[PDB]
Amino acid sequence: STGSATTTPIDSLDDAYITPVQIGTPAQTLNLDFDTGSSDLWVFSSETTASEVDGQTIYTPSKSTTAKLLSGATWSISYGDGSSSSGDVYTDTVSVGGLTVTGQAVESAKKVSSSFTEDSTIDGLLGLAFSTLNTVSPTQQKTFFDNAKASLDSPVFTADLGYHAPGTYNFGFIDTTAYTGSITYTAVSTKQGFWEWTSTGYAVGSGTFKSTSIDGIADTGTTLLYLPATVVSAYWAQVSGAKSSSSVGGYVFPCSATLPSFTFGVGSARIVIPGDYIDFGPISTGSSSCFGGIQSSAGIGINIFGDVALKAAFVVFNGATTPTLGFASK
Ligand SMILES: CN(C)c1cccc(C(=O)NN)c1
Repeated sequence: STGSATTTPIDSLDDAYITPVQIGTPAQTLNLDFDTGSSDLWVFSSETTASEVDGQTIYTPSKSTTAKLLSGATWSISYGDGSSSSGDVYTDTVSVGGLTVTGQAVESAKKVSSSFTEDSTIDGLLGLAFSTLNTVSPTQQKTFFDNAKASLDSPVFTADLGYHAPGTYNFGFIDTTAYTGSITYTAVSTKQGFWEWTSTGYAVGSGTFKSTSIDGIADTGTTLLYLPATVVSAYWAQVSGAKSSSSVGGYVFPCSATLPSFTFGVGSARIVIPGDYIDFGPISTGSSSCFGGIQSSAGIGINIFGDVALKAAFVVFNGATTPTLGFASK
């Protein structure tokens, strides 16, 4: 089997992407944030505290003839941005882009933190990291990908995120029309439960490539590119007036600037992030100070190849017995 679903930016800045997902019988379609940096499929639901729901579409398990309470199971998760959610668990039928999994754990939120409530466009998350990170207790549950894998034509999914435009998540096949040149594959460590890999270095604008190992994670659920302070300083030093602002919470730059590109290495290959991808707009409405899309990972403990980086590439998440990651230009 295979599946193919379009993923759409939630706003003009590409802060996140939503992908429609069918849950239950008859189908209830919710727009989920596909997150390669976590491993829980959770949804706003009929069980979510009413004051914490503001415009989201909810899953109502009592209206699904295939929903079954997973007795005794609870979940609770907190993300890198400080947000969180928790609740209980059903199994139900879940389909993405024509690919169907029966008996998928659908984690029903009883509580969500304010940032979830405040974002009406995201109805929940669909985790695509390794199932070892799944938070369901006392019996850990498998991701949608993990459940689907054996049925897939090839044990892979791909992320093709758009810049200010829709893109695609495919399951079970590599669309050879969706990228240019060849796909360069690189080793993955699953030790921390992430799609963790080592970039071979970077360049700023038309500058020379610096060969240096940068360990980080491919994380579709993180907006920005978070890299070591040395690398980030080298980037922003090429932008007149750019500075790190502790009050704002990162590098800012004059909105009048034209940003340089940023290149990262994948083996001997190179992925170029155009300068415009690194512009996250005014820090507050009407400001002439703009927020940068490349930020330091120093306060995080891990480097994160988030959407800013990933949307410059066609990315293969290879879930074969020894997982790997592939990157192509597009
Ligand atoms: C340390 N934490 C929780 C962490 C680290 C790195 C990534 C994430 C995540 O949720 N990504 N979508 C979370």
